[PDB]
This record gives sequence, C-alpha cells and structure tokens, in this order.
Amino acid sequence: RGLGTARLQLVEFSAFVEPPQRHLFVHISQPPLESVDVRQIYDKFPEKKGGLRELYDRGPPHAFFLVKFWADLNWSGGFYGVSSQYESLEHMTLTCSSKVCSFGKQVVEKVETERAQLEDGRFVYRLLRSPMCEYLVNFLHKLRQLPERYMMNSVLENFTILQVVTNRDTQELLLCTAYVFEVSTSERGAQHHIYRLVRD
Repeated sequence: RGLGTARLQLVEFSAFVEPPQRHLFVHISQPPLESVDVRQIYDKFPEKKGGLRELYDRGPPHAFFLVKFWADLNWSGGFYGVSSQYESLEHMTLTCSSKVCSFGKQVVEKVETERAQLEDGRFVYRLLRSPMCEYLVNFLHKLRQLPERYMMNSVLENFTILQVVTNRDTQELLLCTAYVFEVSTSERGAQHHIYRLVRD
C-alpha cells in the first residue's frame, strides 16, 4: 500500500520555499495502509458539487486517500512552489485539479495537465515547480507569525486541500486525495500519514 492504484501512483510530492537551498513545508517520497471512514471527514470538505462526498459517491472507492500532514513552518521574497510526480505503466494524459478549501468553501482551484513521459520502462508525469497560488503564499505568511503552535493548529482545522487526478482522455477518476494539516515542531520536522478512505 502506497498512495496509488494499479493505474497511477504518487511518487513524490512536496511544497517548498527557496531563497531568492529549499525548505520543505511538507514532503512525500514513495506495511498496508490504515483506513479512515470518509464520514469522519465529511464535515471538513464542501458538501457542494464536485466535493469529496459527491466524488466518493461516483467512485471508484479504492482511488480515494487521506493524507494528514504535520507541516514544518519554521524557515520576505522567495519562490513558493509545489512539485509532484506520478508514474504508471500505461501512457496517459493527466488532468490534475487542486482545490483549496477554507471553512468548507472552496477558495482556490488550480488545474494542470501533464502528458506521460517514458523513463526507465515506465511512464512518469512531472509537475515540477508549479508556483503556489497567491492565496497560499499569503496564508503561510500570516500563519507563520502566530505566536503558538496550538494557535496555528486551531487555524488549520478549517483548511483542507482536495486533489483530483483524472485521465484527461477518458475522464476516468484515477486518484483523489484529501489533505488535512497541523504544524510540527522544528525538532520533530515535517511528517505525514497516508490513509485509505473507506465507507464500508
């Protein structure tokens, strides 16, 4: 079990800031996964069209994952970027939609397209150094100034991301990942915990 199906697998995901080498706010580099019932987090995502509940209803359910991040927020200019890499055995073009939610309502949607590239006997899909939406750069700047880690976590309870990767040519849903967030201490460092989303 990783974040992936037989059809597409997440290889690496990071959100970072670079000076004008890198600070990683969160990072995934890729036993069986534990499960989280989607009803547990229904009250953290839009009940609106295209949200988590509507998508999970249409399935397929094994495409759905939850990532809990403990972000490192201890690092004024600079490049804010997000990098993601997927791999598959079949040649596809991917549409990747990233939806930022604050208090349930969607405040950002970012849609990118990536064509397969053959590498080492498989297909890779590289969306590297995508600039972070301005909403998030400003939010990180404000969040960083909070005096106490528990105040950051309070604020972050209301903040979620939903990423939806689809086969662009077929419109088939390949992967749907819900992200929730807390802040880590500088001593522990960034951490994550991937879960299968279930409902049965």
